[PDB]
Amino acid sequence: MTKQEKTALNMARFIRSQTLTLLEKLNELADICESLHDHADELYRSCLARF
Amino acid sequence: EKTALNMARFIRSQTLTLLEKLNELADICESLHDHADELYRSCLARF
Amino acid sequence: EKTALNMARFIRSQTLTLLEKLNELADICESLHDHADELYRSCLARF
Amino acid sequence: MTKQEKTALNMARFIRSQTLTLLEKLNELADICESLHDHADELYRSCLARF
Repeated sequence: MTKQEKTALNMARFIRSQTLTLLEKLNELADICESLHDHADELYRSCLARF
Repeated sequence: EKTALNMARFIRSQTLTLLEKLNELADICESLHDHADELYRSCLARF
Repeated sequence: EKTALNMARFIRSQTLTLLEKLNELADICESLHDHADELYRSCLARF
Repeated sequence: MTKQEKTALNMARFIRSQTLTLLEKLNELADICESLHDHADELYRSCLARF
């Protein structure tokens, strides 16, 4: 294993593992976004009922 | 009073746009993951 | 061996695309925030 | 404060507060993305040096 070979390996492994983290973090953003949408919808329908 | 209702509708439609953009980010992320994984395996094979 | 290098270049360019898309999500988020804040204030004023 | 008025208020306040959370969560994703980019760049330059 040359220096460049090992580095390429470290880099690919880290990226493989960090993309799973990013995906999981996206799941969390989607949950917030959906809750924001449901609140926005109740907000709109409350405003419609007012005016 | 007509504008508070136009504002609420606008916020509702922007959250729909958010959702769509997140799904496109997620597609890019899984593609990156799949390529990272392929490259890793074929590196772990050769070295 | 020519394809491991084409793969690495592709992963690098996809992370640049990721960054750009995140900035566009962030623009949408701050806009949503600014409208949410305006609506809140003008509601807290009227009621 | 009518029922619809209060709801509109709750909804707008929650959305105001949740958008700050989303923004902060985006800051975290950007940090991961930049680290992914730096690793991808080292990966590429390591591969160039190899081949």
